[PDB]
Amino acid sequence: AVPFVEDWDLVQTLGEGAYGEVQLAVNRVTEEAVAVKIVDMKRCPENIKKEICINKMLNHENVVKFYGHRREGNIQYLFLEYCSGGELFDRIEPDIGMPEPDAQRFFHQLMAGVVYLHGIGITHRDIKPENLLLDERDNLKISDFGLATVFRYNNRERLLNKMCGTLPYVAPELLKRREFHAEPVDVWSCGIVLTAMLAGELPWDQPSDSCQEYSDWKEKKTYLNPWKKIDSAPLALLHKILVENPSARITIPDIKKDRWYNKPLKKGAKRP
Ligand SMILES: OCCNc1ncnc2oc(-c3ccccc3)c(-c3ccccc3)c12
Repeated sequence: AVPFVEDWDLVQTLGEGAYGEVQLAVNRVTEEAVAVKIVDMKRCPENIKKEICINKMLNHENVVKFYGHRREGNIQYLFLEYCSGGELFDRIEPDIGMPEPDAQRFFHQLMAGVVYLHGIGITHRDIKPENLLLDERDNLKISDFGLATVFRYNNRERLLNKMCGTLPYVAPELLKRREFHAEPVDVWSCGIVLTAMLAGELPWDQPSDSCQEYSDWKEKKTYLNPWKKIDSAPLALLHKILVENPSARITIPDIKKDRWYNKPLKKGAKRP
């Protein structure tokens, strides 16, 4: 009945990527703010159709909400939850990181999102601080399901063989093996995000034997740059996450049992 409720004003650009651009859209009547992902199909018709498909399945507090999609000619418009706090990346101070209580709360919320995704049989495949967005209250939301896929369907696990993600966040098995389980890969990337949050630096360019920094970690040289700035409790968790063998790697149910994970560190809202 409301005459102008369907109208949305494109106020400002939020960022320009490879697929296209993301714009801030504000409703004409309600003044509700949403983000619109603009992707040129004529300048990928395959990777975007799967992104919409996965987004349709998801409904969680730590996952960027999907409102709908419009197919105006060639351009695909993806209406998503606006996260005003920006990326977790910009909350990480270079070579220092962030306060340990902040990192723990972000990691808690990250695990909550990943648990949900894995429970519905989907893997993100590109977990990194650039893809972890913050809302008005600093709540973490997992974003960008353009590289995501189904790893469990009708209670049968499908092994992955496609190499994707981001090299510094990638698990060693996807560079080493033809086939690999989906879940430990996401777990590994979550560990690299934790390292970044607590040290303000990435441990290695890639998890390979040719990489000196990765070889030092396997040699347990925790006296070196990233690990020496972390602290024993969270480092002990990192020792369990960043395990080369994905079969010996800690699972999320066991991460929730970890000492540092359950260590009281963070207070609530400021007098509220
Ligand atoms: O879901 C992926 C689309 N991206 C977004 N989705 C949903 N909400 C968002 O808020 C942002 C954003 C918010 C505040 C400042 C800057 C960016 C962005 C944003 C857009 C482009 C590149 C990186 C981040 C964003």
